[PDB]
Amino acid sequence: EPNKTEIQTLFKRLRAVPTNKACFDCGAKNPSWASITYGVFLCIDCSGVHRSLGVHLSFIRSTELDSNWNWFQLRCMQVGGNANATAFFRQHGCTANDANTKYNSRAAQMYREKIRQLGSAALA
Ligand SMILES: [Zn+2]
Repeated sequence: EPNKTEIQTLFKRLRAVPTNKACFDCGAKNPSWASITYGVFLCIDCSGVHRSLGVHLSFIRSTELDSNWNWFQLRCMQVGGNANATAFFRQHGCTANDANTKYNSRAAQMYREKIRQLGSAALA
């Protein structure tokens, strides 16, 4: 299972990507929360909004405070990222800002499948 240095080293790389420096939902700076489901970075407020969606629509974990990351979850973050998600969503007909509408979209459904596949494929 990944250790602290492995987790921290990886998120330093990922959060250094400029497109990962703005919350996926609201654009707020320096998002430190993740929805593993979509491989996206969220600000603390939006992390709370995602909690109301429920774990089957969005699985939330801190990239800073929480060290319960497994390799699959880390790889979802790596194969994902905010740029990839933003492109996929618009390209599959979803530019809704409202979280309930956005995460029940056909695009969100297709994307969580894509993330699982790519994340799985990313494992050694
Ligand atoms: Zn936000």
